[PDB]
Amino acid sequence: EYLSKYAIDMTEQARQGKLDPVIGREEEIRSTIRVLARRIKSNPCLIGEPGIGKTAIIEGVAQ
Amino acid sequence: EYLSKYAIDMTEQARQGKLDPVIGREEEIRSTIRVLARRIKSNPCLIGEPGIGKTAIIEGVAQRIIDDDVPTILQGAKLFSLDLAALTAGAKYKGDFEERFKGVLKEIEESKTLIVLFIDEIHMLMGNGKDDAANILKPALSRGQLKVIGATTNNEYRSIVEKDGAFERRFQKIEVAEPSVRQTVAILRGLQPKYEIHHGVRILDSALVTAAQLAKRYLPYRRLPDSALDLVDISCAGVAVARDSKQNVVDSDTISETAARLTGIPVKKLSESENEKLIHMERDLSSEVVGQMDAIKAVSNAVRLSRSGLANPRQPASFLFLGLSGSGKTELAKKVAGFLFNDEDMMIRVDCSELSEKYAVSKLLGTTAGYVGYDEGGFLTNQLQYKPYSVLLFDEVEKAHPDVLTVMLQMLDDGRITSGQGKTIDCSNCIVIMTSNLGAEFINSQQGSKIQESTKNLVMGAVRQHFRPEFLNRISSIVIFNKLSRKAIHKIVDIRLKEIEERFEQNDKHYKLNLTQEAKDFLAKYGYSDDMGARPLNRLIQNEILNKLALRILKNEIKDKETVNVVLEECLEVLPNHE
Amino acid sequence: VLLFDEVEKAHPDVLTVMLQMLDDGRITSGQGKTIDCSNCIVIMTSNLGAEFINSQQGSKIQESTKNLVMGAVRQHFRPEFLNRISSIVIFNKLSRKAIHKIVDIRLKEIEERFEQNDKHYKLNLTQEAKDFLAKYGYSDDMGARPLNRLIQNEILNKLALRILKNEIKDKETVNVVLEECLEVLPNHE
Ligand SMILES: Nc1ncnc2c1ncn2[C@@H]1O[C@H](COP(=O)(O)OP(=O)(O)OP(O)(O)=S)[C@@H](O)[C@H]1O
Ligand SMILES: Nc1ncnc2c1ncn2[C@@H]1O[C@H](COP(=O)(O)OP(=O)(O)OP(O)(O)=S)[C@@H](O)[C@H]1O
Ligand SMILES: Nc1ncnc2c1ncn2[C@@H]1O[C@H](COP(=O)(O)OP(=O)(O)OP(O)(O)=S)[C@@H](O)[C@H]1O
Repeated sequence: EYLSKYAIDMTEQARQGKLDPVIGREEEIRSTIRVLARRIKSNPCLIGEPGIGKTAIIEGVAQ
Repeated sequence: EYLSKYAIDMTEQARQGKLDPVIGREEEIRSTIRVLARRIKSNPCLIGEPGIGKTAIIEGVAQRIIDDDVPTILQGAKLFSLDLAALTAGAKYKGDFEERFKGVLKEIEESKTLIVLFIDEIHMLMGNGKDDAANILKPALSRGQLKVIGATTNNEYRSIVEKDGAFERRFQKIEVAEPSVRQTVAILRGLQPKYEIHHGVRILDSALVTAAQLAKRYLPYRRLPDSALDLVDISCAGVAVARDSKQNVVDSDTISETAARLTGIPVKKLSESENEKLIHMERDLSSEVVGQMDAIKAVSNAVRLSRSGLANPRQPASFLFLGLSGSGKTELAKKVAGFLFNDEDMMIRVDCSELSEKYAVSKLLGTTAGYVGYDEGGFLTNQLQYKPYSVLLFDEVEKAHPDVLTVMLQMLDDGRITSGQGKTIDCSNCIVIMTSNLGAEFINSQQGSKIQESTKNLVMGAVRQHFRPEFLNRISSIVIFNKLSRKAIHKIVDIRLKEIEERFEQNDKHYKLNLTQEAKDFLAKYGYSDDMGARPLNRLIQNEILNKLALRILKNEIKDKETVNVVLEECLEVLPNHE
Repeated sequence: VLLFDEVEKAHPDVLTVMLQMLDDGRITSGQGKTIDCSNCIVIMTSNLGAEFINSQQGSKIQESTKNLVMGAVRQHFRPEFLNRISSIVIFNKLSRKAIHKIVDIRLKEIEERFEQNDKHYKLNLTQEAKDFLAKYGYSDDMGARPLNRLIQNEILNKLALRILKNEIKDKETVNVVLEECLEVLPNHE
């Protein structure tokens, strides 16, 4: 329910190989992950140019 | 009971240790209490910038209650946080949601201790422009009953309540002050054990100090309580991440490093192992820009001060590069961006020559509210806001209207360039390079290679007669470029030829060149013209070498590995021949 | 407290806002609601006196200079504005006397702002470097600001380099080596 209706399980899509592999971006991945590892306000946000790989970063997180 | 569905018992959470202990803010908590202790309209609201800590005050209220620091009047009390859900759980069946809300109020006044209700995000109380707002807290506030406490920002408050009117009467505004760095550090120390527990790490006292001061210097858009905590917690997380990745302590350098990861400011990477590249920045820049050593040194020094932390926190580097066209004023600046970012395109180029009086400021800052287009920021907010460590380049500043230069005065001192909408950019972390040709009339005195005295002074004269003193006074350094002497030309030729090879995307465009003395000499003599600086070399190469190459390529007289031959002029070798 | 950096660049519409601010400061916002800021402090600045004070004829503003400056002020702003200002003050120029005191202050300021002062200034200025900075940095017609440039150029750049080279571990040696002396800070370790 709810989440299963209004959201995509990105993790499973990654498991299924439906998402592109992500190449490099280790520093950005580490930063994102590090923020998620925070206790309070663990909410990173990817800010940048229109199309530089922000989806790719999140897919990288799933992978 | 509606409170069991729609509200959180803040005092329970305080009792359970789920809320952070409050540090400082003694007057604000006392003020809050004095208002709650009122008999009539006892309804304070904490107002202040987001990131200030006003929620922490509310947590403080809960803590004061748990430990009875609360005056007799309010000791027999409970604190609940009302969710929006009381109303936002669905309005299906008009009026039901208002009834749930009233239901909550009945429970609050009815006997069971002085239940005080906390309203988070009080802007929601505005309802649909009054109308649907009904009696949100009407009779409550009008009788000093059903006491509430709330919190919101100035930005919100400015509309919501000021637009409502009724809520201003009913609520008592209290400002919550942003803490000083001193106070900020105290907060961090108070929360230190929470973070040590949160991540299984120790925090160095110096680290706590560092985050607070560091945050003030590099996180200008976020208030100190938050910013300092963001740095401490992210640093602690970094250590925890490292632990799982495969030292359990945060130090000042952990913080500085991470801050750089979040702010983009390389200074705080503390890249001591790379000091050799920085130390030899002069050398590296000289591999592209020939001569002009004083300019190169001026830059290297500015960068070094920044990287050492010594550069004044409020003083963007600021330069005027003066000289004849072709002197490398622009090229140096680009090369610097090259060096600093390994990317010349990092630079925020501003065509400052395209700045007549009436428009210039809107191209840089953008317009205020009302006027067509609100992408405020034009070039500078829109770029400086994201790249605080960037290099600004204002090509031909002498042509910029004095009015915009007036604006540049803010930028050039304290970095307080503000957007059209009133937001402060805070670009003191940047480097600002401006260029002009004002000294051309004196560089054309031909008084030496290294510009000689008198000539330099006459140039300074031209500058002083062009820009207002207040502008010039904000320039860190005024640099006059050197005349490109024959020896400079020889060195330049070596460099330009290399670039030609770097522009060769494919291996059918490739020189062996040959004539490394003959062509070098030819080109050096022909490009040795004060009147164009290094620039005619670009024309020499194109006209004597590349135009011909283009034809040889079209005629398939070249496959790869090209040779230049001497003509009594230059020409190219035919390798294959129409193959 | 408000600061208007070059209030003189204001167009009459702003100056009108300021007329209200300075006398019955019930400033009406665009929203339509007033502010009422009579309890604030309003500090405004202008460069109009530059044409006379740059004569350098006396560091304390002289009466002739004063009147010429105020002339420009009265030409520029309507008197209606000027008549609502509690005081108009023309700042005195930085006599060499002042410069010596300022150099000390600036050097201490540098220490104060130096974050975590592992490296810290010993400021072994001695009278000789005090005079060096105070004397050679006294570009009278630009006020005290050039002192900063001088310090950055002569002291901080060298210091930063020695820091990058790790030739300094802490503290900060100072001396004068011999305007051609360029002060020049010594090595450390
Ligand atoms: N490092 C990377 N590894 C793999 N694919 C990448 C990488 N960076 C970018 N991409 C490509 O970027 C494409 C999707 O781009 P996005 O990340 O959505 O662009 P964007 O940054 O989301 O821009 P928006 O916000 O969606 S316009 C994918 O098709 C990826 O192949
Ligand atoms: N003085 C303080 N004492 C204890 N904790 C504090 C203090 N100041 C900040 N904090 C911590 O950092 C946060 C301060 O931010 P909050 O007050 O929650 O956010 P805020 O000020 O409400 O901004 P909004 O409007 O709710 S985003 C708190 O959540 C505490 O964890
Ligand atoms: N000192 C130098 N060393 C190497 N190349 C140089 C040098 N000076 C100029 N150039 C060449 O000059 C070209 C770029 O022109 P610039 O010299 O920047 O003109 P500029 O005067 O710097 O910018 P302006 O003021 O609009 S001409 C590049 O192709 C550089 O290679």
